[PDB]
Amino acid sequence: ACLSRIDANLLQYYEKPEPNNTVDLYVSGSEYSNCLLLSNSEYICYHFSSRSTLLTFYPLSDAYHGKTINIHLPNASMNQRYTLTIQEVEQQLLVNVILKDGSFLTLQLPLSFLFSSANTLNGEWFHLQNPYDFTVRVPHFLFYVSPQFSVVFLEDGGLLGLKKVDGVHYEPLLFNDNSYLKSLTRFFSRSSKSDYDSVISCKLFHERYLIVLTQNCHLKIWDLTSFTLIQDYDMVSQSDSDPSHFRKVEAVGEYLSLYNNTLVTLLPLENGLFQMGTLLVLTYTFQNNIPTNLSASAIWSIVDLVLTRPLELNVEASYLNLIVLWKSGTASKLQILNVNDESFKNYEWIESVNKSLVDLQSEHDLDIVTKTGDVERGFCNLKSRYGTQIFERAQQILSENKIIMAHNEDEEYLANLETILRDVKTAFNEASSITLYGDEIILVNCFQPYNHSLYKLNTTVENWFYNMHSETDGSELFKYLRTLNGFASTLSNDVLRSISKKFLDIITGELPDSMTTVEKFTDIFKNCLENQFEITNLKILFDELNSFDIPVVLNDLINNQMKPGIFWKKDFISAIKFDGFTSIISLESLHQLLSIHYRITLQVLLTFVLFDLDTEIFGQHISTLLDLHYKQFLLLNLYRQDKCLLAEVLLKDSSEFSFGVKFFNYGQLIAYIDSLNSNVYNTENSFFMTFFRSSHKNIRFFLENVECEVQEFMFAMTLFSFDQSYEI
Repeated sequence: ACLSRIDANLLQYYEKPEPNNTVDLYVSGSEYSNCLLLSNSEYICYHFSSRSTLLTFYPLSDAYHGKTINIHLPNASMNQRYTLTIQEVEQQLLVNVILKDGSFLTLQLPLSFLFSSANTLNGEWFHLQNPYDFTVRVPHFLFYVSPQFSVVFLEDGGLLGLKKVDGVHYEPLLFNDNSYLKSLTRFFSRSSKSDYDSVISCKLFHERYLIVLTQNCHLKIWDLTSFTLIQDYDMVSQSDSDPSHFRKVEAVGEYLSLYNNTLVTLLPLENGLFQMGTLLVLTYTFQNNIPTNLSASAIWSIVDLVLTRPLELNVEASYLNLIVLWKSGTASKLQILNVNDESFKNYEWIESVNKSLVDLQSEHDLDIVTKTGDVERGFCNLKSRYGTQIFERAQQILSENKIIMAHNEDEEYLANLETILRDVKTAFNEASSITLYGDEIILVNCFQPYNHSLYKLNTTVENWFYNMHSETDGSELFKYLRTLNGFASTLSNDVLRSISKKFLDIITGELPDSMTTVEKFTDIFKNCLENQFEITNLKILFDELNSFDIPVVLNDLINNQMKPGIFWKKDFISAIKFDGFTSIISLESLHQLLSIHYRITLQVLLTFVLFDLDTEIFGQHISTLLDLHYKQFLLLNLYRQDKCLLAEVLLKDSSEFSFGVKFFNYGQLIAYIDSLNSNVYNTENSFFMTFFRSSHKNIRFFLENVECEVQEFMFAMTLFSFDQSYEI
């Protein structure tokens, strides 16, 4: 797994789970969603509701303050989003929709209006029209070709053309079709409800050629200059012709995408065949069938795929990259197929983590930082973790099902909240489509508006974290970390927390500066670790530990991997305007990085308290580690205490980047996150304490912690906002 999941709820920083500026247009979103890039470098998001009666638009980078527009439809489209198109013509979002009754609706939404303050729209923003009689021959798939031309596909198998004459009116330009004549055979009827070989996927090539995939996996190719069938390939007769079962595709889906002149097709054989040939003159020419790597019966469905230029992966041998998004219920799966050479015979499947760190930690009880105790403490914890949209949706689902909080301390209630919050989140996050943000950034758009998931290329350390129980090989540092985790994972959360606390105490002076390091470690051991682990695992750890050249591995970990770089500014595109998307993606990414750092740092420190490692030789490292652990803890604490505030103080930290950042590739993003890491490990503390004062409970830990004349007064005013305060 070379990628990780960063979840972004665009409204997370704000209390209102809905933008104040919402406008409802009416014509006389949890079933489809996508992003589209416009002339102004902005991304517009859209959602088509469950019923296909509501279309919703909102600006990716300004979801809260920007305008979301709800367009209400008189009736549903004939066949969901498959009978809907959206393209930017000339400074306008042109939206066409064949509705159930047969009407062909046109929407014209000025680009200005999408980014304006206005709650009104002038002029003819919609046109109804009846060009063909769809009562007899029902269509199911609408494909945009040009501002004036686009074709319609029918359930019975026929294609209709639709040519725009003036600006509004459309007329049927029919294609020659003799496919129907197979009716003459005893094996097909015109009247039969089966037998239809309708189009399930379609792409436009070089403006002229229209490549269609049928339910029987035929690739037919139509020349729009001729309006004639040029090609007809049977995709299946190439590989092992299974007489047992080829699943004729029973719905429109994303079964092919082309890049330059290459073309991948998804054929169903246990839901596992990516054919890919080349187009050239028109001729399609096979190269190879690349199966899938999927088990647990193979019960994943394609959501979206996107063939594109290669990524920066751990294998330089690359020619093309296919991004693939599977789904199985509300669980998703993102993979990248890397093809090595121009022969499509050498390739490699690259997997990713399909749950975010925050979620994994919550599921697997690996969260040491989140404050425990009170029932309302858990309330703040969950509220802050999930965001208002989800938290309130969950509290909505509770009262509907008649689950009502008995008293302040109803633990039986909170228990229920945990589950509903998790489910609501999971639902909201159901995957719908892929967007290539920037040049190469893999973005997934979810069923619930304002919910997106970015898939982020892992750094070295992140790869180690996300592949402990895997990496066959690995460097010395990896093996070392794996063995440290091998021991630390046997300890319980309470023990680990008490140890973390003690490491804070060394910095705070609660473990007096008067003590020697050996004495503080002895204190820690006796109070926290003695009798709290299996001696067998200690022996295992000691043995494994003796294979490593510790000073070298620790050197590489501290001075290369974890302690980030001095920058001479390495182009983190300065944002002119606040970009809420990059803001939350940055903060979540930072949080993942520092959480991983935290766990590593704590495991190493642990090894320093357990074994007789010369407290003088490693004195530097130990103090660096205790310095780093501490900073880690602080940040992570602030993160779950008040994300909005953390973001605000962390972006008003960098002067030239006060408003935010833009990143168009994975290198720029990684470099920015690292940059913030540097900020954390190195003026910040003061700016943030100041902004804060102008998170009450945390600053106690962090006025006992982070304070250790100025710190004294801070402790006073903080402890006042009483005996301790007055005394100090």
